[PDB]
Amino acid sequence: DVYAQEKQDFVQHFSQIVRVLTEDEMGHPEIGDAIARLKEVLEYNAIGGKYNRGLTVVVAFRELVEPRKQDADSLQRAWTVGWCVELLQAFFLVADDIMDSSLTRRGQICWYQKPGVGLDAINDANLLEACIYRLLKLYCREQPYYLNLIELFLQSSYQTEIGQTLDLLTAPQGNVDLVRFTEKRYKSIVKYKTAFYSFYLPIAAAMYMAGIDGEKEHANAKKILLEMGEFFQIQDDYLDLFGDPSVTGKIGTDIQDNKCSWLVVQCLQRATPEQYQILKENYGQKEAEKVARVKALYEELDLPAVFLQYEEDSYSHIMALIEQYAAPLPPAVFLGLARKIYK
Amino acid sequence: DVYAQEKQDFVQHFSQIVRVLTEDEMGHPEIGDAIARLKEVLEYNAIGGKYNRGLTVVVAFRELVEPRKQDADSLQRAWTVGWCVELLQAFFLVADDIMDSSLTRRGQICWYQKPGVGLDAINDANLLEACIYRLLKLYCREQPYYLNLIELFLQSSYQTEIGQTLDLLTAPQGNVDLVRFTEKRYKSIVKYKTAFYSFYLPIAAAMYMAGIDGEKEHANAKKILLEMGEFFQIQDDYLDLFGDPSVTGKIGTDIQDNKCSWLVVQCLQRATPEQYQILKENYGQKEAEKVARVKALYEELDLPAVFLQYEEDSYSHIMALIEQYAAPLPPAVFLGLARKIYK
Ligand SMILES: O=C(O)Cc1c(C(=O)O)[nH]c2c(Cl)cc(Cl)cc12
Ligand SMILES: O=C(O)Cc1c(C(=O)O)[nH]c2c(Cl)cc(Cl)cc12
Ligand SMILES: O=C(O)Cc1c(C(=O)O)[nH]c2c(Cl)cc(Cl)cc12
Ligand SMILES: O=C(O)Cc1c(C(=O)O)[nH]c2c(Cl)cc(Cl)cc12
Repeated sequence: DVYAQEKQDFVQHFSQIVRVLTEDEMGHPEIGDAIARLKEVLEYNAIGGKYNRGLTVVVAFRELVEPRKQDADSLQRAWTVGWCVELLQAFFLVADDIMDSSLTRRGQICWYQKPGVGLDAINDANLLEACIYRLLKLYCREQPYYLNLIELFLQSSYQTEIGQTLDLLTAPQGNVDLVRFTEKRYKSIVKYKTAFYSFYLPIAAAMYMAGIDGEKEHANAKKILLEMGEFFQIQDDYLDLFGDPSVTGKIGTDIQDNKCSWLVVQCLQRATPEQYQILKENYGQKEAEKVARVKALYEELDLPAVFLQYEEDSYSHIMALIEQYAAPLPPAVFLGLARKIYK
Repeated sequence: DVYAQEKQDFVQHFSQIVRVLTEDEMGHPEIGDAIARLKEVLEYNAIGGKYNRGLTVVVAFRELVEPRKQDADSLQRAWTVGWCVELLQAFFLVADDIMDSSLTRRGQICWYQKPGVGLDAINDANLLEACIYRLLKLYCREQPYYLNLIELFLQSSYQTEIGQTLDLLTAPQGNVDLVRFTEKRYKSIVKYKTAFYSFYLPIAAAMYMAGIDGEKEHANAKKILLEMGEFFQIQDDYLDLFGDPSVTGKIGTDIQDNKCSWLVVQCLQRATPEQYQILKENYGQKEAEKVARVKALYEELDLPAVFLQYEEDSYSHIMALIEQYAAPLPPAVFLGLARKIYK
């Protein structure tokens, strides 16, 4: 839709992004070799995903700014900020794949898993983060929302990191203590680790660029966006298992990874002492035979029906939030995103 | 001296720092467990060093600001910014110890080497970095140099990271290609990886807080400070081997670590085809028998005498730089630091 058509101008802008970032070496050939490594890090990790978060910034910017103030310069900045979001994303993914010892990402081998990279990816990840601020300075240094965007990107990083800490404490590599897999802990992890930077950040960035720096307007948008983010992750957890790999384009590994999935949280709320024991001896195992056992326990608890019920109640709640907190912003900004998330 | 006496008020301020950072959880008990982990990360990694960089900020601030504008509030901010520098330092050390697989740091076991930590330290390191900006916001949000400090900390991180990339490309874990151990590469690594954040950052921060935001004044201070930083690292490399472990409080491991030391760079410039071969078969080995062989080759090339000559020429050059670029700043600011570095 609005994404598929705008996606072209976005992905194609990457070339200028990479150029602008790897062009400070012109004045300092001494770090040329480092800049070449940086370019390789950018091309490998910032490219290959769906660019939903970055596109949201562009899309939201056009709906929040009058068609006359949408000069080529303003649009170039919108694309850049959208790419900054993707760079923040790349920063998290590269670091996260190392921390949980992942093998692949976006279909390809994890950056750190490439021969000659390994733990050096920790520094590569840090450089991705730094590029964010280099771009903001280069393209928005003179804009009146400059400081607001810097603070937004910083806060988003902190929240994500705080959420990552929480997740690491909740599901320690090895320990399958299902006791900490509570609903309040799950919602808190989703809020900090995913919702803030995935759904609030993009619209907030667009809002600031549109001149909407009101602290109240941001609180209202955030109210709506964090709820959308929570549903998004809950749906993602559901589809991870009960989803169709040919449609989703991915195979479920949440159970095997001992993840604090929404499904496992629900299963723990709707389970008899014996059912619990069944989960403890099958959760976090590679053996498909054990995995199928967990999935079997989920269906029996009618989780797929529970999710269906939650999805309808969730949608209603989002429409109410939009109808109540959208203004003075165009409801479409939120409706467009919602429609995209809810299947 | 000015450090030993001021060091008390600095280290003692840490308690407030930790308190202020782990107090946002009061409004969000949901992340309490994460905040507890953050506190543990701070206490373990930001404490235990010499605090030279952070103290430099405090020391330089008092010499750049009139005794009347040194109210309790201004001094508290100076201490905080000095701690932000230490936090940036902690961020680099934690990440660097993982990347080069170090065992100990500041006498104690490396954070990531502690049971239950491991690669999670990558996120811990990122949180240290984030605390920097949380503190600046909390203490300097209203100050007119707020944006300048944010940009300074960001640029310093980028430079350090770019310098880290260079170092990683120069001495790949395993590859002992002595061909890339050139003087120009060594100086470039020192400049980016160490000098900028170690010697320019601290005084620059003080300068901005004192209202000295002149782009020319910063370029002049940087001119002096990067030269001091280069000598510092060259001296550090020299002492790493020819230093007295009881006085330095550390044992040399540069040769064993295949580091791009200043000594090895000099040895490569003053060596016969046969001497080179001797270095290639003994550099980067744990065997003390091989290490002693390298050290033996250094003395024979009279490197200790070369360093002595360089140290005197270096000192003269620094005094000339100070006499030429210090103004309008108090020469003492630079003289004090220099005296501290040159033994
Ligand atoms: O891109 C992703 O990581 C997941 C994802 C999907 C999706 O998987 O269809 N869709 C998204 C939308 Cl509409 C918005 C945002 Cl902010 C993220 C996503
Ligand atoms: O679990 C992991 O982190 C490693 C891993 C990845 C992957 O990393 O892409 N993919 C997996 C799949 Cl499809 C199935 C199983 Cl049973 C394990 C994995
Ligand atoms: O603290 C360190 O890492 C090394 C170090 C030493 C020293 O080792 O004596 N002295 C320093 C001085 Cl005076 C200034 C700065 Cl900025 C760093 C150092
Ligand atoms: O080289 C390393 O990175 C590990 C290491 C550390 C350390 O990590 O503290 N310290 C060492 C010493 Cl004192 C001697 C040797 Cl032969 C190796 C090491």
